[PDB]
Amino acid sequence: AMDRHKPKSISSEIWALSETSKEWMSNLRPLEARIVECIKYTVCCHISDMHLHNGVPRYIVNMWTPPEVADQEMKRQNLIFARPNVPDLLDLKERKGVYVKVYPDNGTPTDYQTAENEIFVRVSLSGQMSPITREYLDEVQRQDVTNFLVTIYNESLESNLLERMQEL
Repeated sequence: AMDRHKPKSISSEIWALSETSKEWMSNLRPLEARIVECIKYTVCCHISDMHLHNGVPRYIVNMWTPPEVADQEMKRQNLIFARPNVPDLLDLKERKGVYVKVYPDNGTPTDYQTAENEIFVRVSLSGQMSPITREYLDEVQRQDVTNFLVTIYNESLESNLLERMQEL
């Protein structure tokens, strides 16, 4: 139904997959929230894309999977966490749970305390990365994530979309 509103920079399949999520639907600004949620997903895909550890994908992406499935994954890997929300990714190399946060943001996100087995990737819409994020992500990951963010940021400046997302 909202298809006319999909940014060019979001893939059709990610946009379609986002219909399985009630999160953006619960927001008072649902289109803006849906775009941000798709940005978050896309960032998870760039972090994980073709990155291997011991010959197989380094990461398990839990975002947009059922929490009971993510729990199966966490139990099978013995990577267990105690937040209400499950990590967005499991990093099987570092043995960490990864949470991704997107800041509609002129500015660089600030790092705040996490548990020892957690990493919080914190990125702005304008392509900025928190200090802990920049250190955690490798050069290829930083490039892939930032090039995507800058692409959608620059698309959003061509309409009222960036301003609207800043109104989240």
